[PDB]
Amino acid sequence: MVPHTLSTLKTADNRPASVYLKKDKPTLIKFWASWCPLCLSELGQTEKWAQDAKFSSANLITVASPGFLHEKKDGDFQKWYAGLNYPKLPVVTDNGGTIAQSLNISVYPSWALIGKDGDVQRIVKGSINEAQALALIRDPNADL
Repeated sequence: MVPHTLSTLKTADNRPASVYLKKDKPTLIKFWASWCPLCLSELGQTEKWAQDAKFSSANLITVASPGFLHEKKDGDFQKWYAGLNYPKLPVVTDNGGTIAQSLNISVYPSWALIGKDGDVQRIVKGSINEAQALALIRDPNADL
């Protein structure tokens, strides 16, 4: 109903990741890493999806884990990600992978849909495509 913790999270733009979410629409959390080809090369893709008019029905944002798994350390990842030409890319920082570990995300990329109520909806261990996302949201039982 009101995940205070989810809002406590911060983005790479030193802003509240909560503002990127909506308690009236389902959000989509995608975990990635600078050491991921299928992710780094998919940066732009996600940057557009979160802006896709069709995605307006379901919020879409990513999440990074600085100092976890094999990601850069805090401070650096930000200065490095700020040069990817993606100033409009929603990325929630996780000092130590708090969210990832909480959702059991060891494989990247990854996804996680959260109903408007703020409850879990689905969790995928990979990187879906355009149309894939459309159908994934259009139906509650569309892929897991």
